[PDB]
Amino acid sequence: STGSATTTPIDSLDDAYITPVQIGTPAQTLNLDFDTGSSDLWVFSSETTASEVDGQTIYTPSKSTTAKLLSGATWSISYGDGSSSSGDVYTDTVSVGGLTVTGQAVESAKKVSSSFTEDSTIDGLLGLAFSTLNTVSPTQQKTFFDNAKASLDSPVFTADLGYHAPGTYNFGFIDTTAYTGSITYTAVSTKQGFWEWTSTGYAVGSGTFKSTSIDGIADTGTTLLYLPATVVSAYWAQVSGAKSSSSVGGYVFPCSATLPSFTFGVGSARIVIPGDYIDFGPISTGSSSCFGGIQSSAGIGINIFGDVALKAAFVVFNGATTPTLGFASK
Repeated sequence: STGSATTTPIDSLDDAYITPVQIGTPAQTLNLDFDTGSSDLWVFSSETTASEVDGQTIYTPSKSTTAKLLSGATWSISYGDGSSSSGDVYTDTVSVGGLTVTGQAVESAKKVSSSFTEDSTIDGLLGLAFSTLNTVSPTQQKTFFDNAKASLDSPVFTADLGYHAPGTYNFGFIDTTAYTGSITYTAVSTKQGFWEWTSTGYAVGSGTFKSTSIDGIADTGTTLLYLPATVVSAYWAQVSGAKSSSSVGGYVFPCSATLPSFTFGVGSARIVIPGDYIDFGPISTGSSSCFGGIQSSAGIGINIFGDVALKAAFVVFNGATTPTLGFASK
């Protein structure tokens, strides 16, 4: 089997991407944030505290003939940005882009933090990291990809995120028309439950490539590119007036700037992030200070190849017995 679904930016900055997902019978379509940095499929629901719902579409298990309470199971998750959610669990039928999983754990939110409430466009998350990170207790549950895997033509999914445009998540096949040149594959460590890999270096603009190992995670659920302070300082030093602002929470730059590209290494291959992808616009409405799309990972504890990096590539998440990651230009 295969699936193919379009993913759409939630706003003009590509802060996140939503993908329609069919849950239950008859189908209830929710727009979920596909997140390769976590492993829970959770939704706003009829059980979510009413004051914490503001415009989201909810899953109502009582209206699904295929929903079953997973008795005794609860979940609770906290994300890198400080947001969180928690609740109980149903199993139900879940379909993405024509690919159907029966008996998928659908984690129903009883509580969500402010960031989720305030984002009316995201109806929940669909985790695509390794199932070892799944938070369901006392019986850990599998991700949608893990459940689908054996039925897929090939045990892979691909992320093809757009810059200020829709893109695609495919399951079970590699669309050879969606990228240019060849795909370069690189080793993955699953030790921390992430799609963790080691970049071979970087360049700033038209500068020379610096060969250096940068361990980090491919994370579709993180907006920005978070890299070591050394690398990030080297990037922003090429932008007149750029500075790190503790008051704002990272590097800012004059909105009048033309940003240089940033290149990262995948083996002997190179992925170029155009300068425009690194512009996250005014820090507040009407400001002439703009927020940078490359930020320091210092104090996160991990480097994160978030959407800024991933949207510059066609990315293969190969979930074969020995998983790997592939990157192609596009």
